Amino acid sequence: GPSFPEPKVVRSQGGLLSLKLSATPTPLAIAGQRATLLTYGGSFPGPTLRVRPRDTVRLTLENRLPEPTNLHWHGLPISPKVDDPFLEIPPGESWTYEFTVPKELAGTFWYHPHLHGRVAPQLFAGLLGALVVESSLDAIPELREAEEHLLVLKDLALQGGRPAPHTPMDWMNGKEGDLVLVNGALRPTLVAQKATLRLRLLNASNARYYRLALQDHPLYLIAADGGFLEEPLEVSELLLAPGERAEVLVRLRKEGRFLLQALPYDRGAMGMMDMGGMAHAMPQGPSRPETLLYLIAPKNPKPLPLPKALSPFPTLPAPVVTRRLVLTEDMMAARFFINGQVFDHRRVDLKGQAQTVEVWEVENQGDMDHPFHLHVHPFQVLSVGGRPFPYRAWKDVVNLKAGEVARLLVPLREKGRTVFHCHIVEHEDRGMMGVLEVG
Ligand SMILES: [Cu+2]
Ligand SMILES: [Cu+2]
Ligand SMILES: [Cu+2]
Repeated sequence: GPSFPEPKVVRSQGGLLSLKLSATPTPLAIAGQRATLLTYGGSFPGPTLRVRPRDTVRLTLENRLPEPTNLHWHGLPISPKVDDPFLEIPPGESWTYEFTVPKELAGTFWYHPHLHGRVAPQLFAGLLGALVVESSLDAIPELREAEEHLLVLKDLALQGGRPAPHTPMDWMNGKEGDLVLVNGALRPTLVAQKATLRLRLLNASNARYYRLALQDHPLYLIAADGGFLEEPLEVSELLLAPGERAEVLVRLRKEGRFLLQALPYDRGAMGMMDMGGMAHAMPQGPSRPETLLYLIAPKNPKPLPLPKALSPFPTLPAPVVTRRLVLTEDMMAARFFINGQVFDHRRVDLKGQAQTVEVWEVENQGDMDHPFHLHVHPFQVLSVGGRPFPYRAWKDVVNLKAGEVARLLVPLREKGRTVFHCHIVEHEDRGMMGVLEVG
């Protein structure tokens, strides 16, 4: 097949994407070995769904797992009666998700389980896939003529031909694997045919971070989690926390081989040490560097000019309330809290008003990085750690290092009951989640 593996794409037809997926244990070949993973549609990653604004999506999920499951349409501003974080599909049963893609929407989104207490093992085992919303902006020459690829960044560990089980330390840290894969492949080669690449990036890992850097090249950020930036932003590296997405343009500068790497990054994961009676927690330190793929540039590359503008960011109404959400940890108990509480599906934690704007101040008072995710209502990051954000774009995950405060502008869209949580999904399963009701 093609040198660069990417998930199979399913496109809407005549305004309708109608599809049956099964969640199923699936034998397959992965990184040169045979393993049984949990997949959607028989593949790892699951199929990429590619739609346009105002399309109808009709997705029937059949549960062929031994435990209940559901779907979270991560990043999609739709109703929480569709993107329902409390729904359980029992083993053997099916459920049809039907929604209309919002008119003002573009970017890379994804789907994965969200059944509280079971997310981390199900996602680690392989249950995830991407959803791409095409834009009329994709027709401007500087994007249309680029070579486009999706990169699903997800790691894995195998034991006895199956995903490795979670240990107690995994529930504390979030589980990372030794197989650091791109689209389920081990260090694939991308032989570029054009000098400009448009790369859609998705961190679908449980807990691993990707401090992205391409050898000898900057990256040009053109989209965040849930939409385009207003104009391209040149960066020397790009950190992608669990659940985040980004789109970048790569402008290949000369012939040759360039490594795309995940550079060392210390997210605050912990180990245990005994040095003379004391048996106490100790920082794991930064991750070891990983090569994600080999990028081969074509002959005499002459990249396209960058687009001068992308999409103007909406002017938001003035906000009507400020919220403060504080994250804390009990590492040795593997318990995680928001404003001193663990998740309770019966307890509403915040009550807001549809079509108003709120300011959310999220403060990480723990020692680990925590990537904070809000369902249903995309937000604008104003600042993190007291530093103003260098662009305007819709996001739905924001990473917080130890001590940092994020100030978010949160327009409330669809009415109903939804959730916010850490997207180190082990921390969500262990309690770091709360309930927002919009009325
Ligand atoms: Cu998610
Ligand atoms: Cu969620
Ligand atoms: Cu967390």
